Amino acid sequence: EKEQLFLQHIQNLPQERLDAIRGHPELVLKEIDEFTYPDGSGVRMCIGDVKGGFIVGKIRERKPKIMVELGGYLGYSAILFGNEISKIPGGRYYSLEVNEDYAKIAYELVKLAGLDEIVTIMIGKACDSLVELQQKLLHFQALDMVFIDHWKDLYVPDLRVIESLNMIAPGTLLVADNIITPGAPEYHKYVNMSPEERRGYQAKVRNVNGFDFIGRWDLIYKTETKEFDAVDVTECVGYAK
Repeated sequence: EKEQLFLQHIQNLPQERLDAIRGHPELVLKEIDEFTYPDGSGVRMCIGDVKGGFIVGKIRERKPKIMVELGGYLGYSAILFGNEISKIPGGRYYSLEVNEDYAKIAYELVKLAGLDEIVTIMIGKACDSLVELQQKLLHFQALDMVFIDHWKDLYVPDLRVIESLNMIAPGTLLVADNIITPGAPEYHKYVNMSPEERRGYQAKVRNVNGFDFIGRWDLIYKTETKEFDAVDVTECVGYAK
């Protein structure tokens, strides 16, 4: 709706502006950042300068070959992080977006930014796309980096899907947005739980995504909260006894 207005804006840009920004990720991000709706508001879910720079720093430091985003909206994150992923040989970025309308817009922006061969947008429920992605990757076991910024109540349910799919291993980094506002106490709690506390959590809390996505309790997590507005930075550092 409101999102279609932004797409229309991009599509009705002068040929000279499209030519100037095509294939240039930072320039495309700037067009998204500078757009204003009739009511004066901006495009939602643009990643801020400092936080973006923080997550980019992590990508540059750890050089994930496979980065997955739970969420995606209109392509901002996929363009910012996918651009860094494009610097890494073999790098792929997967954006798992449930709203099909949004994903169609993010696709156009990702394409305009020149990131189409690197960035795949998977449409549908995150847990379904994770199952599909794992199976596709099998035909290497774990994800290198996961960016989590969709609906707060699916943070733990989807993480448990990833764990159950064995896509978390030592070296895997989880970066979860909006921990404080509004934000996501349950996820913050889960990744700070010991392996035994999570053993019991999993037996007690049914996963809404499906019963057999129980999770994996024997993963050792080390979590740090960065404030700017806060993100949880969780590294899998080992397996429990």
